[PDB]
Amino acid sequence: NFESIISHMNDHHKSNLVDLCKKFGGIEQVQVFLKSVDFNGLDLVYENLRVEFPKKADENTIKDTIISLCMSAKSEQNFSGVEKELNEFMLSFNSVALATLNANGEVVCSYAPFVSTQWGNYIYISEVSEHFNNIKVNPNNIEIMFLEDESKAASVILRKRLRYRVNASFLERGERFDQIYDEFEKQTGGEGGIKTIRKMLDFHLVKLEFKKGRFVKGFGQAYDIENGNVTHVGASGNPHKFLHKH
Ligand code: HEM
Repeated sequence: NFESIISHMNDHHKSNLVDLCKKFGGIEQVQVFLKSVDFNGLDLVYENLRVEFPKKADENTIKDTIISLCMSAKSEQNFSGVEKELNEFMLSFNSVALATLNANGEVVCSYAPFVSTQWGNYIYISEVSEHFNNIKVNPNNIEIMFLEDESKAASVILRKRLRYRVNASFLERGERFDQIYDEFEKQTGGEGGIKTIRKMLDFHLVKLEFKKGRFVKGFGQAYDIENGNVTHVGASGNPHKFLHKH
C-alpha cells in the first residue's frame, strides 16, 4: 500500500521532506527519510518527527493530501491565486461576524447579513440590536470576519477566515437601496423573511470600507492585505515554539 510512496518520496524529493522538518518541527538545520505513513499523517526521521494531516485521508485521497502537505511547506508563496481564492471565499457568504464597541468602551461580538456589489460592501442591521449604536457612535472601530463553517472546515483548529478592519457609513433609502438590496436578494435567492425586513424602517444599510486584511487558509498559510499588498507573514521563520522534548 504505502510503501510505494514511501519509496517514491525517499528516492525523489527528500528536498521536500527537508522543508517538511523545518516547518512541523522548526528544525533550522539538518541533513532525512520517510519511515511510515497512515491516514492521519507521516512518521519521519532527521530523531522522530510525527507530522499530522489537516484532514484524515483515505485510500483515494492520501496521495494528494501528502503533496498538499508538501507544497505548503515549500518556502515560496505561489501566485496571488490567493487573491483569487480570498475573494472566492468572501463571495460564498452573505453574512459576516462583527467586532464592535459601544458608548462606554465595551466590546461586542455579533453578526450581520452582508453583500458585495458594484457600489461597495454593505451590511443590513436594525436599531434593536446592540451593534447598531456601537457603529453610530464608533463608526471606525470595527473589524469583520468571514469565518468558514465548522462542518466544512478541516478541523475546529483550522477554520479558514478573512478579517478586515472597516469604516462604516450609513446609507438612506430610495435609488441605491433598491439597487443594493435587489443584488442582495439576487445572491441570497430572496427567501426566508429577507423581503419582509426590507420593508422595516428600523433596518439600515451600512457601507463598509475595507482597510487592512488578514487571510488564513491553513497551517503556515497566513497572509496580509493592504493595497494589492497581499503578503505572506512569515518568512522570518516559524513563529511557534516546540519542545523537541519528552
Ligand atoms: C505544525 C505546523 C503549524 C500548526 C499546526 C499551526 C497552527 C496554528 C493555529 C491553530 C493558529 C491559530 C492560533 C490562534 O488563533 O490563537 C496559528 C496561528 C498563526 N500561525 Fe501557525 N501553525 C503551524 C505552522 C506555522 C508556520 C510555519 C508559520 C509561519 C510561516 C505560522 C504562522 C502563524 C501565524 C502568522 C498565525 C496568526 C494567524 C492569525 O492571525 O490568526 N504557523 N497557527
